[PDB]
Amino acid sequence: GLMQFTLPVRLCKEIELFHFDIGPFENMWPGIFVYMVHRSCGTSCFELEKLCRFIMSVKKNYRRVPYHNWKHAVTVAHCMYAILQNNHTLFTDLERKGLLIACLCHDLDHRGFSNSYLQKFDHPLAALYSTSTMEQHHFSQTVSILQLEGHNIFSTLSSSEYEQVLEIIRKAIIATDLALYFGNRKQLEEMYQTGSLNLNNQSHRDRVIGLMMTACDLCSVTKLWPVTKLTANDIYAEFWAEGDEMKKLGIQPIPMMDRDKKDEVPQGQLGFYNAVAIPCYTTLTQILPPTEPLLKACRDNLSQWEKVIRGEETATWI
Ligand SMILES: O=C(Nc1nc(CN2CCCCC2)cs1)c1nc(C2CC2)cnc1Nc1cncnc1
Ligand SMILES: [Mg+2]
Ligand SMILES: [Zn+2]
Repeated sequence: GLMQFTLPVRLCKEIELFHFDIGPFENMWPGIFVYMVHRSCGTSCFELEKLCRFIMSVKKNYRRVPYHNWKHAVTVAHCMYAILQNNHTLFTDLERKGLLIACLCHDLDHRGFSNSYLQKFDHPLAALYSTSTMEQHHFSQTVSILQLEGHNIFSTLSSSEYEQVLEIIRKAIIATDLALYFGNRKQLEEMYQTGSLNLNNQSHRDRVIGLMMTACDLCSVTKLWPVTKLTANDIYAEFWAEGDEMKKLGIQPIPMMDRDKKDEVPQGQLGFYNAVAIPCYTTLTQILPPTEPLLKACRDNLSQWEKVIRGEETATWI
């Protein structure tokens, strides 16, 4: 009850910053998460013993893939921590509880393959869930772990608070399907500019939490350049394996996924920053001004990719 998590000084200070990298010591990531829950939520939010058991079953259900792994889960949860700590008074008690858990669980049992690949493969999950295929699976795995004996971290909530928090987690996890992000951001753009955006309107809060989930999910493009560049390598290791799997189904993959087209990566990163990431952090920053550092860091990384194209610097891995 009086048992705080404390980090070394460098981490205690840098964990507050948006561009924090959780480091290469896997055994420290659970304590980093619990530190963030304790400071974001309270030391009373969860029973420590149940939270620790929950965290360790979540870790076990992330696979050893290059990018959609346990390190990504914790990284996405940290970006949510930093957004919540910079916007203290905007979010409900149930939202603080739900959203860190949503981020930790948002890619549970990811196999390193896109929704597209599962549908072309004719995977059974593509018959069970016709849209947002992996994201419905991630939510389903979250509910499974929550129902394991001793894993119910929400056990002290009323029946209606429990339904509400699981509904926050379901929408937050579904929102990480980037297919849904484009229309969500367009609507948030119109709402903000015509001045109809209303944080008391539940359907408005839902849209804003969705955009927060996209922002946290993509946050590897908001790190210092050496982190972003080395993380780009991991996500392309997945993209290229999926492309290989498309060639095995007799389908030419898109270039992003074609390892014979490594030369096209710098230009593909430009399209990704201009079409997805910069617009995401731009609209986030309009709704939640204290999240501006994410936009600034994203613009810094677009500028490094522009330098890569002008040959003023390299990748190696390209
Ligand atoms: O590059 C990415 N996606 C990419 N998408 C393309 C294709 N492009 C998209 C925009 C419009 C034109 C077509 C190229 S790279 C990417 N995607 C995700 C999620 C959407 C799956 C997460 N992180 C990504 N990159 C990254 C870079 N550096 C560090 N960490 C992550
Ligand atoms: Mg995902
Ligand atoms: Zn993710």
